[PDB]
Amino acid sequence: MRYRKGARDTAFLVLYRWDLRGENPGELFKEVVEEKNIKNKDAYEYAKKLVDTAVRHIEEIDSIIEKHLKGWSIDRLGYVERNALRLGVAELIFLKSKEPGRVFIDIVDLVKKYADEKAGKFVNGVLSAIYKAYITSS
Amino acid sequence: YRKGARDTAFLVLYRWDLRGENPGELFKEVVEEKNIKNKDAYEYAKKLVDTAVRHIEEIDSIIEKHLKGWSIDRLGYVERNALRLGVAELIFLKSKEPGRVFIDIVDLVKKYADEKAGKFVNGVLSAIYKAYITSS
Amino acid sequence: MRYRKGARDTAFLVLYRWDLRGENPGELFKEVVEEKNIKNKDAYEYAKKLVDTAVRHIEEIDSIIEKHLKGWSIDRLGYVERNALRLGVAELIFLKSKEPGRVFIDIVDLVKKYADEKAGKFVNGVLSAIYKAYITSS
Amino acid sequence: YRKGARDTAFLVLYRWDLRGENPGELFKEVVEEKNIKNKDAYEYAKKLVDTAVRHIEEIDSIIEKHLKGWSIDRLGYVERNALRLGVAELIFLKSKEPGRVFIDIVDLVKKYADEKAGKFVNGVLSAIYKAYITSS
Amino acid sequence: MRYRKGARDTAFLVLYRWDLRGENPGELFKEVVEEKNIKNKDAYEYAKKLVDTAVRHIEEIDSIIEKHLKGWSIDRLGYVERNALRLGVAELIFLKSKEPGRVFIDIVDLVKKYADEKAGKFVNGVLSAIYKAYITSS
Amino acid sequence: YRKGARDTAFLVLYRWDLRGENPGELFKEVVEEKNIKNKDAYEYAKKLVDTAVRHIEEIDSIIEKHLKGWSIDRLGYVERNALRLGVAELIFLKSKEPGRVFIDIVDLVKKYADEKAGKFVNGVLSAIYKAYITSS
Amino acid sequence: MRYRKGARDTAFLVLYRWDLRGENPGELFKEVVEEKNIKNKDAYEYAKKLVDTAVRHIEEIDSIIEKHLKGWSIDRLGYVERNALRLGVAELIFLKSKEPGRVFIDIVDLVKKYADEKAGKFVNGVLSAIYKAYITSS
Amino acid sequence: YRKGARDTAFLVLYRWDLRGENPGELFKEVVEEKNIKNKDAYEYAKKLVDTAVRHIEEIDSIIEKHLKGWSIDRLGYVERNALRLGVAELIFLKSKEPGRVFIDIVDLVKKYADEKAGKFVNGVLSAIYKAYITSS
RNA sequence: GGCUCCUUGGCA
RNA sequence: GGCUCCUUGGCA
RNA sequence: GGCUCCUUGGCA
RNA sequence: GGCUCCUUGGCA
RNA sequence: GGCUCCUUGGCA
RNA sequence: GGCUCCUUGGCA
RNA sequence: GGCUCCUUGGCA
RNA sequence: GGCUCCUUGGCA
RNA sequence: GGCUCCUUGGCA
RNA sequence: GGCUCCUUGGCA
RNA sequence: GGCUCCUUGGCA
RNA sequence: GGCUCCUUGGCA
RNA sequence: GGCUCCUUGGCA
RNA sequence: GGCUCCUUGGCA
RNA sequence: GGCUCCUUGGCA
RNA sequence: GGCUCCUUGGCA
RNA sequence: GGCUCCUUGGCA
RNA sequence: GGCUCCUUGGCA
RNA sequence: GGCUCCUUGGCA
RNA sequence: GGCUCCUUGGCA
Repeated sequence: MRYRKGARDTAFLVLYRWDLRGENPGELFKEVVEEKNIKNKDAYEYAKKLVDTAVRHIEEIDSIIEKHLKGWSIDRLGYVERNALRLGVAELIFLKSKEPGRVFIDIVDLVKKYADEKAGKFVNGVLSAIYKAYITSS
Repeated sequence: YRKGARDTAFLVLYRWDLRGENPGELFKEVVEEKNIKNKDAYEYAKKLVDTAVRHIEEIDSIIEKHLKGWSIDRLGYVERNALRLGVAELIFLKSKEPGRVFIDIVDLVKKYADEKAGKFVNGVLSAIYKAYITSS
Repeated sequence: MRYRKGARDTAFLVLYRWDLRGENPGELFKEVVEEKNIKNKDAYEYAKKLVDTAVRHIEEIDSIIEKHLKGWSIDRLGYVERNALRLGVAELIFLKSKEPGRVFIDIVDLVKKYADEKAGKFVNGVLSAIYKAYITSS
Repeated sequence: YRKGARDTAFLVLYRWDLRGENPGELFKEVVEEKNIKNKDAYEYAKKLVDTAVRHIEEIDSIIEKHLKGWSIDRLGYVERNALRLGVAELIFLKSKEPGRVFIDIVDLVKKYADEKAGKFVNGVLSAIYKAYITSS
Repeated sequence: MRYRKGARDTAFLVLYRWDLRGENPGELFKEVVEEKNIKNKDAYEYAKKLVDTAVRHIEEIDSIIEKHLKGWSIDRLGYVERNALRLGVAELIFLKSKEPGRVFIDIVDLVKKYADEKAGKFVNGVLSAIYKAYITSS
Repeated sequence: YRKGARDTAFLVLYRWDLRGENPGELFKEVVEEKNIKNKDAYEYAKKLVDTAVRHIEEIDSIIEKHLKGWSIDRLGYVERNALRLGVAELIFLKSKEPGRVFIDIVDLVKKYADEKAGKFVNGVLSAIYKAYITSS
Repeated sequence: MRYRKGARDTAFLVLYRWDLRGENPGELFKEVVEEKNIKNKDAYEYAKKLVDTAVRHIEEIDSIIEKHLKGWSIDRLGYVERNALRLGVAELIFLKSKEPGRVFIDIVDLVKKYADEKAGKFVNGVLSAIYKAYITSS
Repeated sequence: YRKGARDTAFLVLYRWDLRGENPGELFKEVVEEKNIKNKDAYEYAKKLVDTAVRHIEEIDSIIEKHLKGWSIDRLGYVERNALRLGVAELIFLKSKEPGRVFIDIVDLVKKYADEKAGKFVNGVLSAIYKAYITSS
């Protein structure tokens, strides 16, 4: 239902700081949850599942997105762009979201919010290409 | 352009006193998070953090002297680090705009804590500066 | 025999419309006969005799029923109640029906049919009182 | 509650066009015969009859125009009077429920005459209304 | 017959206000009857009998319901819940309703209406337990 | 959130002027009956009732002055108490949203009585407020 | 949008030096652009179009302004006044500016800046008369 | 009034050495651009330019001698022409205010180029003048 | 050198 | 060593 | 970037 | 979204 | 909802 | 038509 | 007879 | 009527 | 109308 | 305009 | 001193 | 000080 | 002292 | 909570 | 509940 | 020969 | 055909 | 799509 | 954005 | 920018 957006925001913060600060994912999860004053169970558990599905499988995801960068190493992107793409790939593919378009909207929203419009368009294009590659992979 | 630099430096010093890691990496992190564009803000904030880190023990002594008997370790991270930054710029960088420094610092205190801590930091800073004037 | 009920129905319609519409009794008789598709001679002639015995003697009848209304003017009743009482008095008294109870049953039936149950009980009571007054001159 | 009112009004108009007496007395007669209980049915039917009687000649003209050349006097009493009522309510009372008016009227035609007259009255009424739409 | 529901509603209002406002039961009965525009005799008299059977016997009833609250004092419930339970016990037990299920339906309906769903479920459970205790008192 | 508070206060004042019991208990009763959830509505309505009860005689005087010669005791409970509440909030609480107060009050009058009383209360309230503007 | 003022300044320099130094318009354009450190494309192209529209049509313009000098030969004016009037006529008439008043403000500003107040008033009056003559063909 | 005349003359000589056109026309252009009002400034600057143009080759020789082996064609236009003007006024016009000439010239060098060229021109000019003193 | 001041050059 | 006003030019 | 005025759309 | 409002309903 | 009075269907 | 119910319709 | 909620539409 | 979010262009 | 900004000059 | 530090003038 | 016309700073 | 204004800090 | 827009978070 | 769209049932 | 309707009845 | 009411079922 | 009450889940 | 709401921030 | 009250600047 | 002053600079 509705908790999904908040869960995605939390997960994005956790991944962003995990990449940037190199701190433990669980500890950063505690930090983000405490500072955001998260209470409701669904959002908490969904965010935890998102973060866990992002951390486990991280390299597979990195490879997946690095395939669509046209030979460009993933460190050549922005922190926001990169991590948001990671979360997006995790949710869309690894958890097989039944609401792909919704995930697109929310993710792109997060990218616009934390970075800017152009980053949003970039992430949108890349992730769209990735999902187009995924859906017809079967 | 100095205000944002002061906010930066404050956050960096805060994370240093909290986590305990290397100030440079923390600086990189804070800079990355707030998206610092302007060059002067970067340079300035960096100079602030460096100045604070080099003189840190002397700064702590100067602050503790005006704490009215308190141990500096017992202050809140916000008050303590804001006082650190304030003393750093006012004394060791010899800021030619002390009033503005007081402004920015106290405002920072009121942002990340209650105004109750704001007037306190203002008072301690005032005492420290008044002592610094008659020092030399 | 059997034609009596139909004759009574026809006569009742004729009287009801005579009182209500103020139209000529003979013309209304033609109307009712034509619209009911009456054919059989006995019913036709019996209905005609009923209507004629109702029209001639009408005021005498009105007085008779008005005696049993306990001072109440006859216009204070319903059209159905009034006219049915008129027909009933005509048949019972003026033609001296040899089948009084039968006339009662049929008349009360007509009253229930064209108005309602309570009107039927009312007409029944009134007409019964009238006939009780009529039979004992002895 | 409108249906019974329409049946009432139809019977009244019919007896008016037939006998030729005063519409009010006829209305009283019809009301007495069918035993009208509800107030709204009475009021409504009365308004219908009044509206029809006031505008009667104009109504006859409007109807006759769509008769395809026929004289309105040559129509059956049922068809003619039902058309009268229909035109009265649809046009002069500006009914906001035209479809329902068509329904009730045509049904009335099918009750007191064959459906053969029903489709006819439906057609004439449809033509009249379609003309009324583009009138103003 | 049908007047029972209305009677129960009236009685419930009277009890609710009797408990809340502390005003005289008869006066409040007059108030509720006047404001609801109650006319029909059966509803009036039935409501009066319900209220009277509720007021007289009130403490006995209170004890009865307080037995099933598992040691919980009756003032710990809501006004609606409490008073509706009082009326329910009065009707089911003291007047020995021959239509227990009907009383259940109507009472629970009143509880849902004046409070909420959960209050309805609560009252339902409690009253059901009470009636289960009553029927096998034989 | 103010509207429900005004309805509350109105009902409370009404029951006070009617029964004559203690306003606090009546307030508890009304609050219990309407199931007030929100805190601000409770607090507000309570402040309204208190303000009205404290200043009640002065309020009655102010209202009676604009009644055009009538005795305030001769007004309907609805009109009288609604005027009481209106004057209380508009004058003694110095409401910064007078138009909205007029709205809510007049609406309350139209709910528990005819609109005929509504325009009247609106007029009296308008006169009172216009007088209050030029008072100080 | 905003580039217009800068374009007008550049054009004015080019015309002033074209009249004074007699050097090639394109070369002087290169000089002014290089020395002003002009980069943004809109300003560059707009200035180029202004200069080109001034050079081509130059004699027509000269005649136009010479009509409003009341028989006075155009060489009797100042360099600033003359050339600014040329640019003004070019922009207002030949390019048909949709922002005439704006052009007036900027041109008069340039005249005040490079010469003095009185020159500004003079140019203002003359150019205003010219535009008044231009706008009314009917 | 001499300073502006020197700036004028410098610009004129510069444009001469750059473009290669006739010094008189260039003088007219520069005078027109800077809006020279005062008569003495005009006359003076004109005398400076004329004196420089007449003696130009001798001036170039004198300058080149003190260049420490450099070709005069390899100097920046600013340094070269400022030196030209300086030598012209100091030597051929026999200025009675040499210090002031040094001032104005060096300042002109610092305006249209970096001070790095300023000290250089000052040095060369000093050498040239010191040589001129012992010449006769 | 004890007063009131003014113009002005270089310079952190 | 720190500013004021303003001009031109580059971008949010 | 911030404020504000229209204007072409999709709106709440 | 959201007030006044001339009009027709829907649910209870 | 609540209130006033009358039908229909079906079950005893 | 003695009398209970279920589901609906219309109604001041 | 009197309420709660809500939809469409006519006008500012 | 008042309030407002975006979007296509042009302004203070 | 404003503000910041990457550059270069005139005035105090 | 302030201002740090060396100057040059010159007025009552 | 006197005379002709233009700046700068600061105060209303 | 009589006009047109702009930037901006603290504050109920 | 009363708002606008928006972000996050808790619930109907 | 309000509107609305499907969907699994019991329905009127 | 509730219209059209191809079909079979029931009651009167 | 023609009406009132009502049940089941075929189709939108 | 149109209207509608609840209920199991998923949406704007 | 909306509204209210228990919390905390950015913009005007 | 409004706004109460003390300010600082600065433009024609 | 309406208009008064104070102190200076340059100038036929």
